[PDB]
Amino acid sequence: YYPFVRKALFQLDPERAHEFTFQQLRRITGTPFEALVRQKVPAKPVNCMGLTFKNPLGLAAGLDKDGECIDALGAMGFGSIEIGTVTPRPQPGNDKPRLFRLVDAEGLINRMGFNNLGVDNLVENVKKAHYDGVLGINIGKNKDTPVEQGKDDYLICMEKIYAYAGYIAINISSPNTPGLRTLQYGEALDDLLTAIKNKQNDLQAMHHKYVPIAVKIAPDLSEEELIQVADSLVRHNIDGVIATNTTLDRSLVQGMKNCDQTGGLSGRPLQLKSTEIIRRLSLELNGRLPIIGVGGIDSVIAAREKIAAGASLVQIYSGFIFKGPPLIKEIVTHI
Amino acid sequence: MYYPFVRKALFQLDPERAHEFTFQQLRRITGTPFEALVRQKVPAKPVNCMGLTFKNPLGLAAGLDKDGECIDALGAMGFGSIEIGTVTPRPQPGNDKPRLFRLVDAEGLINRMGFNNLGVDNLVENVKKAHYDGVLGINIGKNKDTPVEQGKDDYLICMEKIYAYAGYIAINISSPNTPGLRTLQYGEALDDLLTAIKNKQNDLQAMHHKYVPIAVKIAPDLSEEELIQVADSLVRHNIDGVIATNTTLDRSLVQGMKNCDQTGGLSGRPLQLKSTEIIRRLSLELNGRLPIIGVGGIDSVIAAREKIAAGASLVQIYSGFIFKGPPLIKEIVTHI
Ligand SMILES: Cc1cc2nc3c(=O)[nH]c(=O)nc-3n(C[C@H](O)[C@H](O)[C@H](O)COP(=O)(O)O)c2cc1C
Ligand SMILES: CCCCCC/C=C/Cc1[nH]c2ccccc2c(=O)c1C
Ligand SMILES: CCCCCC/C=C/Cc1[nH]c2ccccc2c(=O)c1C
Ligand SMILES: O=C(O)c1cc(=O)[nH]c(=O)[nH]1
Ligand SMILES: O=C(O)c1cc(=O)[nH]c(=O)[nH]1
Repeated sequence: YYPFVRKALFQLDPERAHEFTFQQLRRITGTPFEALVRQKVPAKPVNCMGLTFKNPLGLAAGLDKDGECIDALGAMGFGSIEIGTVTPRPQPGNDKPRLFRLVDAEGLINRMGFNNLGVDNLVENVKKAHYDGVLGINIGKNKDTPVEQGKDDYLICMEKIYAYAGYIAINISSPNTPGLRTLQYGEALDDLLTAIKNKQNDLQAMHHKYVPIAVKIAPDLSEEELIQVADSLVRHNIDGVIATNTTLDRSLVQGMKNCDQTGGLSGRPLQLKSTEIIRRLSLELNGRLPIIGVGGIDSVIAAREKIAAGASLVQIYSGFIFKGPPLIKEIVTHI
Repeated sequence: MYYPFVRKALFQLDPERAHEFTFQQLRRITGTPFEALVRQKVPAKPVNCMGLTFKNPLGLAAGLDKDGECIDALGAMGFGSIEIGTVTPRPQPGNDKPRLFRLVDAEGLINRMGFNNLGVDNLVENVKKAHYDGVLGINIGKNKDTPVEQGKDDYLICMEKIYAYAGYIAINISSPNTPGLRTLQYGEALDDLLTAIKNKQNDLQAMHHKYVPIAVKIAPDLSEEELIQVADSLVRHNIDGVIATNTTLDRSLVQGMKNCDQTGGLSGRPLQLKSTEIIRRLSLELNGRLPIIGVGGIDSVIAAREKIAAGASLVQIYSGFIFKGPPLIKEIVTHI
């Protein structure tokens, strides 16, 4: 029963509880000791972006920033695991405390700031993994890098991970990297997607391997902004879109502790917004490219809601914290 | 006391029997020191709606206590309002068993009860014995054999017998389980029914010297045009509120799941999203002119807040109560 584990883990600070949880998972990942966390789940393959996904449920990015527990996490059922976000150089991200739990809303607020050990380190961890699901590597801009030259940060990363990644996630949706979201808009975006799509072709010829590229978008786009983003992805033949990241919105959590904290809200208070975004995106993309729906998913029905709204795959993070491994099994089994 | 264990035990019984067994025990501990086995202390959150003052914004939706047999016990659990019914003028047995089905992985239900109830006179006798300090809703409908074009008579008969005792009156024209009933939601039929109902209200107010507000409970399967029509009629006829929404014929979210093809109304989590869309569109068309009670897949604080954001002034639960227990009454009332 996870509810008893969660009471205990919740007595610890959000980030401290994470550090502790992963300390443990790191001592067992890729060893027979992952029997402690293994959960059998039905096969439920899905073709998406030219890959076969073991099953439609994925671990959204942010949990295993550095790719330390891929094997252990896969043992829990995930048909895909998105590691990252990594950056070319390591950085510690924003200042603690930067992670807060809205328990009664089953949501999380975070201004982490791309806290990662960098891309070289991630690649070394990924070489130790033996995960038969699809591995996505999420990549981002270094804080100090000027947003005008952010492409350089993304292309460096692509070169080092291309040979080890199932799919690559372009993160331009973090509200905790100053100015980063602007990379979703206008000519900035068009500029970046051309860099990326060019490197991809290069790297395909270099490595003789086909790797899809997916852009992760924020949920706080306007209707016009979303129309422009959808048009852009289609025009640059981006293989997929991850919708969505965390939100600056707070309309559903007023009067709750840590409501006023700065950062991105996730979990149940993002569920509806995230579904709306996907539905409008689906209507715009009209089947021209797949959507990976993440945002507030915390039950079979909610997962299926994102499927009905247009998504070909779903990803979980906050609901994984609040409902634990059992959610993995519910969803894969019944989606 | 811990609900998930209570739930596991009760789910060993078929849904109708689980309910009957539960209600038998509630009835048995009403008026005893074992009434505290269920009493819950919840924060007061007073809201004015339809000219009444609700303890809190959370009501028990109609269907759980069809005959008003457990008002006191259900009230002890913390509901701000209790909607009993649906009742019909004459008693009637409803549709044939099996008629009620759990979708446990969906945290949903399907039902085709067909207004199984002892009749409006039996209920007023129960209501007289009740001691509930919250707002008492009373939900009325058409007897099966009564013709659809004459259905209003059955509603009016009921209003006459319940006016003295109702806190508000709910008009059920949204059951998918009584043939043709949902057609009273359309055109000249809605218009005619609302006229007769509002004129009865006027005669009854004059005869009892008090105004009992009337809310119409609509279905979630209306289209956009039908919903605008429903809004417009409710306003022009000065109906005091709308309760949105009842069960849905939709099954798109429960495909591939045991019982998903059983005929009837789907409720619980697979209805939350649609019930919210309805409320939002209804709210735009009503533009604050009359209040909306929000029922439909509410199973958590955020789900409740989502309905409020969509335009509802109050909310009700049924399925979520079954699946999550009184902890949900407390959670919502506390953080809504
Ligand atoms: C078994 C059952 C019986 C119901 N009976 C009635 C009823 O008699 N009158 C009514 O207006 N609604 C009735 N309903 C609808 C509920 O009041 C409620 O509107 C609906 O289930 C949606 O809310 P929910 O998702 O919380 O269950 C019934 C629902 C169920 C599941
Ligand atoms: C029992 C198997 C462990 C599965 C991992 C789920 C729990 C992780 C610990 C954890 N991480 C977090 C990560 C990010 C934000 C909040 C938390 C948080 O509040 C807790 C308690
Ligand atoms: C905590 C004490 C009372 C709690 C009330 C919640 C349970 C009510 C009994 C009940 N009704 C139902 C009504 C309709 C459909 C299914 C059920 C069902 O499966 C169960 C178990
Ligand atoms: O670490 C972060 O602030 C962050 C990154 C990202 O892509 N999304 C998010 O909600 N937070
Ligand atoms: O008891 C019933 O069949 C019934 C009545 C009603 O008004 N709504 C519903 O979904 N069922």
